[PDB]
Amino acid sequence: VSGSKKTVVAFIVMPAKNNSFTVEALKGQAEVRALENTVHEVTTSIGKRIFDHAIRYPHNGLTTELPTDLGELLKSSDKVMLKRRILALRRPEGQLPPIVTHNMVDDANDLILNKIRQVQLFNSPSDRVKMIFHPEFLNANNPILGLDYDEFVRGCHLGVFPSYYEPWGYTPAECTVMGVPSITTNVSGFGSYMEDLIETNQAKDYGIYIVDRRFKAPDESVEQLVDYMEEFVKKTRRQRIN
Amino acid sequence: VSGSKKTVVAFIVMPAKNNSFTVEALKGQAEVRALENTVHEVTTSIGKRIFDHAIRYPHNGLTTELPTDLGELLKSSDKVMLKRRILALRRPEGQLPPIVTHNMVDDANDLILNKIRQVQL
Amino acid sequence: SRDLQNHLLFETATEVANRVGGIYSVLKSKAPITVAQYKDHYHLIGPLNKATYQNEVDILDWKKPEAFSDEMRPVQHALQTMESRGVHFVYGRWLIEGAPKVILFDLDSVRGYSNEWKGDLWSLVGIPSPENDFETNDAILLGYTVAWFLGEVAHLDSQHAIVAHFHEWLAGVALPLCRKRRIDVVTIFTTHATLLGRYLCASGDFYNCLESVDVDHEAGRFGIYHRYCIERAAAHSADVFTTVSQITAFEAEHLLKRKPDGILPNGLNVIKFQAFHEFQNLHALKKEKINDFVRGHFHGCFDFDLDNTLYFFIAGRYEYKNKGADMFIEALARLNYRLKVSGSKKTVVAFIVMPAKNNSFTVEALKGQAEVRALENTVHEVTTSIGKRIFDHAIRYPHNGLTTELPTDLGELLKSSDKVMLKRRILALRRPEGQLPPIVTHNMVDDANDLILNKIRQVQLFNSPSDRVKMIFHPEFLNANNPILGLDYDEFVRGCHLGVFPSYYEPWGYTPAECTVMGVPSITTNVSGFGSYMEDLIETNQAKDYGIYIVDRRFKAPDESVEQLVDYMEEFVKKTRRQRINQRNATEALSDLLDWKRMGLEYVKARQLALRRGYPDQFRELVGEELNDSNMDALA
Ligand SMILES: O=c1ccn([C@@H]2O[C@H](COP(=O)(O)O)[C@@H](O)[C@H]2O)c(=O)[nH]1
Ligand SMILES: O=c1ccn([C@@H]2O[C@H](COP(=O)(O)O)[C@@H](O)[C@H]2O)c(=O)[nH]1
Ligand SMILES: O=P(O)(O)OC[C@H]1O[C@H](O)[C@H](O)[C@@H](O)[C@@H]1O
Ligand SMILES: [Ba+2]
Ligand SMILES: [Ba+2]
Repeated sequence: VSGSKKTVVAFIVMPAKNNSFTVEALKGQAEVRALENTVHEVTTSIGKRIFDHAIRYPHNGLTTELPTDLGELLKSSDKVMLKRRILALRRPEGQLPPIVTHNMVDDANDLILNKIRQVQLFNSPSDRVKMIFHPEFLNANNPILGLDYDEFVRGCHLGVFPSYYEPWGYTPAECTVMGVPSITTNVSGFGSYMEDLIETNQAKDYGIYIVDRRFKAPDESVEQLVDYMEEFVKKTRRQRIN
Repeated sequence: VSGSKKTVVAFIVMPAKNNSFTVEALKGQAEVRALENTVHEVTTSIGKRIFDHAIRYPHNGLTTELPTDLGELLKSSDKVMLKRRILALRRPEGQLPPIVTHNMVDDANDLILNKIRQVQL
Repeated sequence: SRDLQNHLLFETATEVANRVGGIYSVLKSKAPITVAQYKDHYHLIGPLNKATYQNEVDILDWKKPEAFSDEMRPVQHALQTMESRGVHFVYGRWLIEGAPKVILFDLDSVRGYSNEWKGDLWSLVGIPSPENDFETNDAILLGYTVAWFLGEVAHLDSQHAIVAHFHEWLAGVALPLCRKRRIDVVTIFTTHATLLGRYLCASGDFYNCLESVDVDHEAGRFGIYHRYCIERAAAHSADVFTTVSQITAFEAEHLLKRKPDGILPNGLNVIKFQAFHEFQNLHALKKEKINDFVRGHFHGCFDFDLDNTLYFFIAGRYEYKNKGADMFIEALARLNYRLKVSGSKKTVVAFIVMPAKNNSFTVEALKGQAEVRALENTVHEVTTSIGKRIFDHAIRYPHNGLTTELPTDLGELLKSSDKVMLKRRILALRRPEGQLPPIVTHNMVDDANDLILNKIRQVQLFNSPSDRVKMIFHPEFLNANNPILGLDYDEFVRGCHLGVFPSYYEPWGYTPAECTVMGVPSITTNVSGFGSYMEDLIETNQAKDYGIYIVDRRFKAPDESVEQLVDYMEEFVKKTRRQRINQRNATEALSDLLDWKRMGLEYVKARQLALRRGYPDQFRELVGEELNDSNMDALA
């Protein structure tokens, strides 16, 4: 609606019975690797040629200090192999970037997945919000995403843990310690404790977003949460950092 | 005379009383390295740019699979560096490259030099 | 009659399309901030540099009807009025950020009028002019051409109120001509130094007795009377009179005999970062390169640990006394004793970057960095063999009788070949018995007579292993094209820890100012332009926590100044990394105060107090009343 150019990848890290990773997410990553490797070879070839031109100038009728036409740097067998890499990257007609990383055991009756489909966030070029459900605890040995949970946390921009029953919740707290801003509910123990210690409108400048899940309807809550989420998506880099 | 395009570089490795390498020769090799290195910083940016184009095509309106204008790959901050490198390499007006890599002790009497000098190589 | 709101601005100095001094860079960085306000109401004026202007100036067609708008037509007519006299001049734009619009008068197309004007000044003001002085002649020619210009515009344009800013005694010839000819513009004069101030400091006690010096006797003593006259006139003839700093403002009152209305401090075009803390990361990176250099320079004499070494620099024009190298080298010799006495575990490399007559780097320097490269390469070759071997052990375990997960014994990873080449490498580093890491990186034209090398010798700093203070003198401006320390000056400064500029005559000095902007702490003096300005904005014990150390060179014996400087250096050395980091963040905060985006409001207060004295009523009409007259700070 607002015509925003931002995007939001949104991750779900929760353990669910599974048979390890999908051959799609594994093959995918491997194919992106092959491309980088190839880009390295091709930039090495460029380097030789850039460098040679640079050394030989002005001699042998070179008129410019630098190459000016990309055909001097990029060649036949270069473009040939590079395209092969782009080819093996492209996915089947109208096939769309999954919402699971793993082969679920009971994908049919899975609440998270069933909810996503019900909301129809299937990751389409037009969707400004993407969904990736990782049904496994994060460990830096996992072949598609080699991060330990906490490392990942450091990497993310915002932590959304809109709880109903959560007597403390280390999750939003850990998050706060790694200096990541979080959305938590006033019915979560942590959220409760933080709601008290600072005035509520202030706590938004401290990345502590408390949603009212108590003195508000289960559809006023959801709106307050989007009021938060969308406020965050408005912030600049300068603002995100500070 | 035969208008050959070939070249012979001819070494003479024979000990003689010297004062180590000339500041020349030494500068020489260092300036060529600053180029070598910079050209690697650059190729690396280019690497990013090729990779990004290659990753997203056909989307965002990339009609060619690979970049086509050199300009898509080479920013002026790149150019400006490589241009500085190339200036550092430029010999003074009319100074040809040296017949010797050392400060000789008795340069004016050296049998070999005086001989190269005589045949004007 | 004339509108003070929509008003024009005309800035004039010598240093316009040509770099002739410190003035050049002030105007250059200021354009961005001024053009953003005036847009095309702002015009700069200077002499046409026949040689180098072809590069600097974006030459434009001033004849077009599009070349201006409607309200900016008075210029169009007044420019052709000069072409209707045969006066050649180049118009267009300066190829710098903010793209300011320039009028650069060719003084060749006005040369014949000299003998008429040279006498005219001798009768109108009373200024003698020996014509051997290529420079005073070129100043008069400018003064008059500019007056002949500004007079013809104040007549043509009657809507805008016109303001004329003049920088230095060279471009201030036209200022008494704005008084006696009584043109209807407002004039400001800014002097960046005093002609007397320079010459008096060349031999000598300046700051204690310039209250009691005969202004007329000294100018004739140095043969700089004919020059001093144009400066003296210019200071009084102008509505507003200003220097760049407090300490200069004080000396201009006694040597140019008039109190300044205020201060126009030298701001900078501060480059800013998305991340505030990028400057911290930047340091990290640059320091790594200084290290790279330092290893090369102490090769085979490497006893100290870098992760516990503090770079210190001095830098700028070679003016041994004025810049205070003498105090820097003295103090350093002292600090070295202290550190030895106090049994400190720290070291201090102290660079000195001042251009001197040299025949380029020494074979030593080169070989040094050449060898450290070869080591580095061989090391790298060795570690991939190791890598091959660690990896294989990793992937084989527990098979083939590997009891441990990883290798346990180095002999598994290092082989004979690896050990041999490494050892050969280290031998290349190792230096002749009792040779010491040099105090200099270049072959000097006159090493015996060099002042800096004398001093370093006299205090016996030779980078002996037992000295806590080492000294390197790089007698040449930095530059990323360097073989040995390939950095641009600014990149160096970031990478440092403490700039140390104990000046004795410095009207301003951007050297410590740039320093702070990059987030590096600096020692300076209460007699420095910037130094005095800084002891003004902060309480002194407060200022130390902002990385600004001010040495009193004004109410103290030179020896005590020296001792106080040692103190600051000692105070700093003792800091922990946490503390050093914090204080660097602190000093960066100060950055904004030295920005044109703030030092530039002072050029606003100076401009409006010129629009206060020139048309005293129309301003009293516009604001509602008249405000205090005798100050720049009293007006706003
Ligand atoms: O991939 C993960 C995700 C979470 N946790 C940890 O497991 C706990 C689960 O959160 P909760 O169920 O206690 O809220 C948290 O404290 C968090 O630190 C992990 O070790 N790995
Ligand atoms: O290696 C250097 C040292 C200084 N400077 C610059 O030259 C000027 C000399 O200092 P000063 O004499 O103007 O104080 C300073 O503005 C400084 O930025 C350089 O460009 N390179
Ligand atoms: O040079 P020093 O004062 O020891 O500063 C050392 C510090 O430099 C910067 O702040 C870097 O970002 C830090 O990683 C490093 O610890
Ligand atoms: Ba305006
Ligand atoms: Ba004060």
